[PDB]
Amino acid sequence: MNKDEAGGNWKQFKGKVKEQWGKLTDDDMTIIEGKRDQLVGKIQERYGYQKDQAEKEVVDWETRNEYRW
Repeated sequence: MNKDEAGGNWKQFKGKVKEQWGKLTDDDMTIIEGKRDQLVGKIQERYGYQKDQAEKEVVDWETRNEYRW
């Protein structure tokens, strides 16, 4: 499946991530959008976590939603 549009449904995950994490801002959000890697980076940027911890939270939140593609 091709990458879905970042319009409308994006407002959902923008909010969703900002509930689960929250440290990330709307600018951080738009860089992520649906990239697993980008969220990993953002977690390591906004909080300053390690890759281990960042992907730990990413995978968890991922499986909760899974609307990544």
